[PDB]
Amino acid sequence: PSKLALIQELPDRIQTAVEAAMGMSYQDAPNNVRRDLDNLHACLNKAKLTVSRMVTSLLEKPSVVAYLEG
Amino acid sequence: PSKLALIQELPDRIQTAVEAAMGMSYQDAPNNVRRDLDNLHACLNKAKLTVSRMVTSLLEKPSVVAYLEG
RNA sequence: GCAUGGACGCGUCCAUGC
RNA sequence: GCAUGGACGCGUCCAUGC
Repeated sequence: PSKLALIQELPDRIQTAVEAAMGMSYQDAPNNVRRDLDNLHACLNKAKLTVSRMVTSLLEKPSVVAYLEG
Repeated sequence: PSKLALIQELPDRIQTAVEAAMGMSYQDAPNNVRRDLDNLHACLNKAKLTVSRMVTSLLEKPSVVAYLEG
């Protein structure tokens, strides 16, 4: 796994790590708990988008990409 | 995989997703790049902590645990 | 100068638990 | 009050692009 490979795969992996939890069903959950599980969803989503943004941000930096290329 | 388990295994799942990347070394890169990679490390470490804290917050709620299993 | 990304600081608000 | 998440405001630092 190349240094550039590690970074290019982070977003995918984070997705994999989170899917199970997010894809959970709580349709029958009480109100307060529902509010909590929605919040969890928001949290996981923000985490995921934030890591994605950072990766994208990184690959656009020519200087960084050169280093991850030799 | 019970619902309560999907929340309990989030941290371990994220560790698996991230450990590789936030474990790579780059002491040989120029300052600007080394600095950009530390930023990545900081980003990842924070998302990792955010998930753990949320998972903890959920698990400390009688309501959520009670519902997560009936 | 403008914009983007991240980290951080101070604060306002919302939810949930105690 | 404290904890955790989320939205938002102002500011700091780092990096890149224009």
